[PDB]
Amino acid sequence: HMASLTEIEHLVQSVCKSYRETCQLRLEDLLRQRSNIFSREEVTGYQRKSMWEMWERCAHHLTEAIQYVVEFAKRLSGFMELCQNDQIVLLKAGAMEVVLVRMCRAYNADNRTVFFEGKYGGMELFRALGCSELISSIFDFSHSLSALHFSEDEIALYTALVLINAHRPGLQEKRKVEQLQYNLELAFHHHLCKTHRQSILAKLPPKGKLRSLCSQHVERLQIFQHLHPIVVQAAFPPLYKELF
Ligand SMILES: CN(C)C(=O)c1ccc2c(c1)c(Oc1c(Cl)cccc1C(F)(F)F)nn2-c1ccc(C(=O)O)cc1
Repeated sequence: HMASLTEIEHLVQSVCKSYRETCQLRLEDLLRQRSNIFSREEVTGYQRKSMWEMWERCAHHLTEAIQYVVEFAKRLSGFMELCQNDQIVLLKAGAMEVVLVRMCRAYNADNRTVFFEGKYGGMELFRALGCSELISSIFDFSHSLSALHFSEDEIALYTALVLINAHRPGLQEKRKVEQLQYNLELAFHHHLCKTHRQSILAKLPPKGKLRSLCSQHVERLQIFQHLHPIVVQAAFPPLYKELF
């Protein structure tokens, strides 16, 4: 009739562990390297690469980032304990939204640059892709998320919830997911209360804004994959087979 703290704390620690063990670079690396910016002629060299050459670097970086999120989902309590159809559903709808959220770590809102291939640069680095609106939309959204000053525990718990969402169309075991969700919600709210950050709940990006930016992103990557497929060693082949 009253909440159990030890279980909640165990869940928080476990999510935050899985998150740490499934990030490309640690937040410390990205933050120190902030002063390491692309020179004007390094910029130039990227701008003079062909559309398809930039696409394959970007697509590879993006696919690897989806793989890391797949890994994160497999390590979450109960996810592996859940039917294959449901796992695919959660990941098909969710993994790229998590990737887009993770980006805020690599983004510096001070000079509006991101870390790409060892150094920081603005959106002009990607000019050969001819994806101006989309890239600026991505930058805008990272800039929005930056103004929240997430900790890594916050990103961990929040991206866990972006993924574990019982409203995704086509789930079978819906009640199991609701339960994993509610537990994640108690874990997140607990942690935020501990750190005096509860007031960020109401400031999180509206759900519709994450969805739209993801739809736009994915629509674009699909056209590019049709026009110039990159070749991928699938880590979750039944998920992969549903999109490629
Ligand atoms: C559709 N959507 C809303 C998602 O959240 C979602 C989920 C998984 C995605 C992708 C997107 C996705 O996007 C890509 C990437 Cl990263 C690179 C080239 C093409 C695409 C895609 F065509 F949009 F699917 N790969 N991709 C992916 C990458 C690798 C594996 C694998 O190794 O098993 C599986 C899926």
